[PDB]
Amino acid sequence: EEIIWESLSVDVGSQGNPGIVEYKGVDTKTGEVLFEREPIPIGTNNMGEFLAIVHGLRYLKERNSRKPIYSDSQTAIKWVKDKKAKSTLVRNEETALIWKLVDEAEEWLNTHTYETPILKWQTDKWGEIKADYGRK
RNA sequence: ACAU
DNA sequence: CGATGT
Ligand SMILES: [K+]
Ligand SMILES: [K+]
Ligand SMILES: [K+]
Ligand SMILES: [Mg+2]
Ligand SMILES: [Mg+2]
Repeated sequence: EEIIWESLSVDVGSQGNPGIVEYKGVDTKTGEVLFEREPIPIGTNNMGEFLAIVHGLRYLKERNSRKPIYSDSQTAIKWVKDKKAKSTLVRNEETALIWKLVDEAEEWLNTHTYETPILKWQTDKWGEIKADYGRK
């Protein structure tokens, strides 16, 4: 319908999928970058999208902000709602870091509360989410 | 099919 | 063209 401009938008970026994963959050209205995660050597698109949302929740909670979060990822929105990231990525030495971060994000969801609405960014109607990396 |  | 997900 109408974009809620008073919001936080998040997105993953990658080099390969699976591959190097990063993410960032921006002010939807202005494009100001509010947070960025240092690249993680191996992860998936969906793990990164999940981590981005959870980080947004933690960022907004620490700041006493009731703004919603936009994500373009149907998968990650569902994983956050379920508090469970149902990733197929093998757990081995190479993927230990991304799985550690995912496990820690689930743990945070299971021990904290929030009212933040997590909303689907309607890419087909609005174009790319404002946190996008411009790599496609 | 749809969403990345 | 390849991949990750519901
Ligand atoms: K997109
Ligand atoms: K991109
Ligand atoms: K598919
Ligand atoms: Mg995205
Ligand atoms: Mg993007």
